[PDB]
Formats: sequence, structure tokens, C-alpha cells
Amino acid sequence: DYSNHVWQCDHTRVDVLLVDQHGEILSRPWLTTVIDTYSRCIMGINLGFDAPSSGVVALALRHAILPKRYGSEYKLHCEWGTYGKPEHFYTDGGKDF
DNA sequence: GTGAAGGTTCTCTTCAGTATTAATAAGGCCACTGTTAAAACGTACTATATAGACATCTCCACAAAAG
Ligand SMILES: [Mg+2]
Repeated sequence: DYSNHVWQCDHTRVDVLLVDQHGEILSRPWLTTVIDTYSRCIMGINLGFDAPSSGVVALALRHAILPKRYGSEYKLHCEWGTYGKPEHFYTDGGKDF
């Protein structure tokens, strides 16, 4: 019925091969998204090599629930003015969830 | 004494006695009981002070399903 009423979360394998800072191949990361079902903002993400795990879920949840701050190395013109807790959380059946 | 031997009386004794204060006692053998300390000595209803065979809960490690 309103914003934050149901957040939704899932993970997927990003389709970019990453590299170490020394330049050698690192297998693709996983991306986790937390999404407002009303508003349809993306509320927060976690991007990393760690497989789908409750610590990864918790890491996306932290970013989503908390206010956002980014420095000038992020050349943003907008601002990611979204925060606050969900009232419900809607997921698939993964063992992390 | 000029010395020795011998003569003589002297009374009455109805008066004196009878009372306490009394010392622990002053008996010794025998045998035979029956108390009287008090010493020696079997064993009970207890009050504890352990020592250690067991039972228990807890923490950590392995096979089945979903994305
Ligand atoms: Mg999923």
C-alpha cells in the first residue's frame, strides 16, 4: 500500500569478469539488490565475490536501511535520498533467505 | 651429893561425815558378714569426616535440498 511496505531481495551473478588490481582474472561477482515494491526505487545493493549468504543478505540490508553518503569520487549529480526499514521482506527460498 | 632410876598427870573428842567441775578411752583376739571407695574393664547409641564408583550436560563436528 505504500513505500517500504514490502521490500524485495535477490542475488545474481554479474556478467562481467573482474580482475585483481594486478590485472589477473577474477571470476564474476554476485550482485544483491534490495528494492521498494511501491516506488520501485532500488533501495540498496551489495556487490562482491561472496556467494549468496546470510552475511551478504545482511550486508545489502545494512546499505538499504541506512542513509546513503558518497564522496566526490562518486561524481553524482543526484542523491540517493532513500532509507528506513521495510515493514515486510519478500524473497525466494534460498538457504540464505 | 651430883647423878641415876623411877613416878606422875594431862581433862573432852554428840564429832565428822555425806554434794560438785569430771575426762576419748583404758578389749583382744578369732571368724564371719556387709558395707564402701574406687579401681579395672567389657561394648553401645551415636556424630561425624571422609573417599570415589557413577550419571549428566555441554561444545564441537558430519549429509540432504535450494539458488
Ligand atoms: Mg534468487
